[PDB]
Amino acid sequence: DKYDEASVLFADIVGFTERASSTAPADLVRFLDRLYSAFDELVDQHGLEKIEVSGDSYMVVSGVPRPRPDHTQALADFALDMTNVAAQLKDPRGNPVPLRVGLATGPVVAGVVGSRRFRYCVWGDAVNVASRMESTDSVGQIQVPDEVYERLKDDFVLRERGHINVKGKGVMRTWYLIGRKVAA
Repeated sequence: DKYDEASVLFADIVGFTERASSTAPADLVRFLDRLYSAFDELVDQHGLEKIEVSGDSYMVVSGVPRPRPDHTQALADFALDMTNVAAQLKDPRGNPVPLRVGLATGPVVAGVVGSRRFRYCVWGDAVNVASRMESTDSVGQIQVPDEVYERLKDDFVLRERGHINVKGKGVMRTWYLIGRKVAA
């Protein structure tokens, strides 16, 4: 188990049988599941692996066993394909893209609990603050914090958002949104 520092990504769609659908066993909850089935296949690129998942939530940490200096930049470009890929599939059945993505970085510790329960999990200060970014997101874009905003090395475009309302942190902080990666 290690402590150090790592970046974490959190993702979840609000358009998962909650809008105005009647709920059907056929076609429904199968085309959306086919989208997420394309994300795990596209995983093979860098040091990334799926950790925790209760229901329809999807979160990936960069704190994999083998850590790289550019762990913050590994998810920064990965979040650009999260929206790009989930945009080609439209026909048949017209569905919008209300996908909400939230980023965060900081101290991350490995779980791995012996006996009593078969699980590896992931916990830390960063993992806790990566969820609130998702739950409280407008339009349907990626929400980046100040921490990740400091790790860009003049290679990423970020736009200021502002402040909202929080209960966990208490004091609100300036948030940003990643548009595209700077490539000369």
